[PDB]
Amino acid sequence: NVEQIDENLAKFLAERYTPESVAQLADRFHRFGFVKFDAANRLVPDELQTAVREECDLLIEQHKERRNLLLSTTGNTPRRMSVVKSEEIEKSELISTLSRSEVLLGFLAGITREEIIPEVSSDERYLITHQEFKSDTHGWHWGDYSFALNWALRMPPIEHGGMLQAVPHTHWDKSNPRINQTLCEREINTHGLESGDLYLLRTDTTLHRTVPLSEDSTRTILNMTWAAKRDLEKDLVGNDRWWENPEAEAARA
Amino acid sequence: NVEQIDENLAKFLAERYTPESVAQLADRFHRFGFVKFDAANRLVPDELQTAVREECDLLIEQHKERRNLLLSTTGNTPRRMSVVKSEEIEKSELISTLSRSEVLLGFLAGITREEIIPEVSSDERYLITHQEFKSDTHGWHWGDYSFALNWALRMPPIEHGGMLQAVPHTHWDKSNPRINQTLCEREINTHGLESGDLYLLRTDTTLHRTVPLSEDSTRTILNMTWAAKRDLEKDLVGNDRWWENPEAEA
Amino acid sequence: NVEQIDENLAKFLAERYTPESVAQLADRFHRFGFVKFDAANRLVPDELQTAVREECDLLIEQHKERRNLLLSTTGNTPRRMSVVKSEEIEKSELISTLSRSEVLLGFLAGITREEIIPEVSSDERYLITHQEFKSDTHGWHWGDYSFALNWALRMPPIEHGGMLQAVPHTHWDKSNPRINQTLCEREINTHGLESGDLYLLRTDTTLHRTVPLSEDSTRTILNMTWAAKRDLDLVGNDRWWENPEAEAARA
Amino acid sequence: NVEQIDENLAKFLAERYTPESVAQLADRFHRFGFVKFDAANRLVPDELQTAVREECDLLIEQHKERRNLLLSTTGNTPRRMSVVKSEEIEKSELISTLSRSEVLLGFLAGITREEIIPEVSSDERYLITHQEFKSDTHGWHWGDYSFALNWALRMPPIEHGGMLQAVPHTHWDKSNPRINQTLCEREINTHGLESGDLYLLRTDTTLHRTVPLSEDSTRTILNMTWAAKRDLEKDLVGNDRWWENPEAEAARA
Ligand SMILES: N[C@@H](CCCC[NH3+])C(=O)O
Ligand SMILES: N[C@@H](CCCC[NH3+])C(=O)O
Ligand SMILES: N[C@@H](CCCC[NH3+])C(=O)O
Ligand SMILES: N[C@@H](CCCC[NH3+])C(=O)O
Ligand SMILES: [Cl-]
Ligand SMILES: [Cl-]
Ligand SMILES: [Cl-]
Ligand SMILES: [V+3]
Repeated sequence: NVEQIDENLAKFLAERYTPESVAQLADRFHRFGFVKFDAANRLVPDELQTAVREECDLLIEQHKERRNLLLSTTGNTPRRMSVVKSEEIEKSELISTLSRSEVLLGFLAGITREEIIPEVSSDERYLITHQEFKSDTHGWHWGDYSFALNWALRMPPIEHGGMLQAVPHTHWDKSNPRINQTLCEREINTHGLESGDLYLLRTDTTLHRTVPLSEDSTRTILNMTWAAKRDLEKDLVGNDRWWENPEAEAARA
Repeated sequence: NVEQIDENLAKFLAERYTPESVAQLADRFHRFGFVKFDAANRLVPDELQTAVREECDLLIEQHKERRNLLLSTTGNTPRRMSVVKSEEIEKSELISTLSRSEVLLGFLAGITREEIIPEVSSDERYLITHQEFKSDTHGWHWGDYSFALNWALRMPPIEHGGMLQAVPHTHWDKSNPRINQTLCEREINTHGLESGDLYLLRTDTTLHRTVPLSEDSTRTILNMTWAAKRDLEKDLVGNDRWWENPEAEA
Repeated sequence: NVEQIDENLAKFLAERYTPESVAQLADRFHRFGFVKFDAANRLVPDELQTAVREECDLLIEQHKERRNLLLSTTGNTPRRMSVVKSEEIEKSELISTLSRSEVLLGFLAGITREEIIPEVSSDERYLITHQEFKSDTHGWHWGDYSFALNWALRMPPIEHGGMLQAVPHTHWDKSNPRINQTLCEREINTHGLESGDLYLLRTDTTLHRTVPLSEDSTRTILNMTWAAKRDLDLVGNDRWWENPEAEAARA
Repeated sequence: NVEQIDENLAKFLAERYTPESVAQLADRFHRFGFVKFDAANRLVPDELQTAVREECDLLIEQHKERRNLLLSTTGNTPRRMSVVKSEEIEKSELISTLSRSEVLLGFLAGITREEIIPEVSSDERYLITHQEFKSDTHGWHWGDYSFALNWALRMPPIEHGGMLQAVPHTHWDKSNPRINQTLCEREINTHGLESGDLYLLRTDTTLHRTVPLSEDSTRTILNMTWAAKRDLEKDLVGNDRWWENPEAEAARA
């Protein structure tokens, strides 16, 4: 562990990725607000991901918090899932140091074409969403920050739902979200995911959701949220931090 | 109401549409499988639509039937709504005669670029879908026939759902629908509707659904399904006629 | 030759296509007005294509006719190439019999989802275009008939131009083409082609052109034009390939 | 003139734009790399544009230089036009102060969602392209800098060509442009322009060109090239500055 994680990851990335291949991924990240790291574009060693998935499975069994609400700041889109707060995930030494790894952040900076600053709100650095029932979903929303590295730790079959639908090049107006109006004006990109996949999401300008589960399954994702230069010194508004506080102002039943 | 509907509709369409403007609509029908007749592109007189809605409102109050199921031939997509069967709507002399009007079918033939044939199954000539509860939806599906003229008689606010999402240039494999896999590989066109709107839908090659209602509202449409030349002599399979039979095998 | 072509092509296609995978090509054909037949999806055996190309190279060396005009029926788009008339290509029994093959038409009918009828005008059944100079191009245009199977016999590198740009879901108004206005309203699909490729084109409802050659190269195609039930009244006086002095042809 | 330009433009823009409507223009500028200021979305008063045009028409009649070459850094795409160099346009007092106007840059910063810095190379600050012959065109290319405010001063009829064809979400590789391979992979957006139009262009990540003139006409633009935070401290490369030096290293006739 320790610095060997950064050293092994730096070797793990130098075997598959070049500046030219990263520049092609950067063009896709701007066009879609989304790039996927699957079997043909792996991001972390399989042993490292297994250690992260085992850490998340332990945090879930210890700190599972069921959520079933609607967020008024996002057009009353539902939040039907179980979550693990950011303060509980920070206690994991593996997830915390990896989220601030100068190797992982520096490499992904070539895809975002801008600095990836790990300075966000202490209640939003990390988030684990655990969907396991029918109609569980992460409704249409944006992100308060610019970037998010989501770990598709557990993915149900595609025929069972759970895909990530996205609409890039949008914005979040918490007083007038216009989610259904944006769908009428813009085409929706549906991104299928499999267990083990990772993907970078430009969360501030991509209206995105997860297709609700069509039956009882299991959908687990670890969220690593990072801020850009535009997110610094900005005031957090909305009173809609539903994951940390289930009784937030914007959180309705 | 009498045989003067065709004479008035022919004048109604001649006042608004030319062969060149219809050709522009025919291009939009092939690219999206969908052409909307909204406030700026009316299809029928408002007094004719009012008489159609009043006939449908009476059919709903007399013959509405709740449906709550999933269709295995469409990837187990839900069908949560109330329906009025085709044999009941056929009793309406206004709806039945208008659905075979040589003026209406001859005009829409310029958009479909082929003959519109009013010779479909007797259980699918007409259909009224009436949603009014939260999560009510017409799930992802295709149509056994090519064409369908849908009357957006009543639509909730856009913020309450009920929009039509469509994926053109697809096909229906009842043994392997591949609905969620098609979504991952194809962009979804969401089409907002308003009360009074009408739209022509290429139902056989456009995967379409209605966005579920986010809360209790009211969503009423009338479906006039017609056949193309490709649909004649074709045998119906799937055992999935859920609207006519709520216990349809599929 | 003989009837062994249809027997060989039927076994060739039966080993590469299922009704389900053909239905996937039908969706792409209605969506893009274009379906390419490259190495991943071959259409004819390499021996059949070689005999066809050799016949086309002979027809070019014997009856090549240079064209350099503008067609007013398509917004004065240029036509700079060499052509071979359908009446000369129809002399080749191979190209003629293959164009009416029930196995070939029956298979491609599963992509168009409608009958492919080989009953078109006698001056438009076949066409060979041979571009070899800089700025040679087949300008923006439509087709008077619905279908066309183009044989990308010889293609220059993509850096020398020659790609097929297409805009599907359009129509041809010979009195008001509105090509540049259509380009401003729609996206352009550029389809790269390599030597040996084939592709089906929905010519009546797809505005298409070939990118002009950026330098002296060699671009050769063989056009196999068919008709649907829609095409069973030719107007415009713009048949430039058969008549270089058409009323719509300018300079 | 003088300081009255900023006070008149502030008002002109305060009556035709809201923060909510500029955000809608920001979404379009990110999705297409291009946003047009036409009759329904004017940017400058008609009296200011008339003075800007009259200045450019004088700079053309005095310092126009013909160009007819191919740029090897952009796949040998042609440059058939007449140009006025940046140092000559810099002599105009009106164009110089307007390009650095804190009101114009501040308003357009809401569309780019990032600071617009008027600190670019002294040979690429401004540029006027003047096409008037058949086959004249500004071939497929990218921009060394991020932003460019282009003034469609005189546009021929659309049937005579001259539209702006763009492909957003790309990047410039001077050693391997892959212009024709990018077109085969991406859809082209054609943007028709009329005389009097203005448009913002994300020049660094949008592969764009001008459709060649189908006949002898007149096509005149004014380029106001600006930089972002990413363009600062970056070394210029390629030796392909054809507009300033017709005999550049990457310039071939
Ligand atoms: N803001 C999103 C969730 C982001 C939290 C994860 N960092 C929502 O309200 O649904
Ligand atoms: N195929 C439709 C039913 C058609 C009835 C209306 N023409 C469905 O699965 O919902
Ligand atoms: N109509 C086409 C020519 C067709 C040649 C035979 N398929 C044109 O305008 O160029
Ligand atoms: N890079 C451009 C020139 C830009 C000049 C000022 N924007 C070209 O190759 O034509
Ligand atoms: Cl987010
Ligand atoms: Cl249907
Ligand atoms: Cl053609
Ligand atoms: V053609």
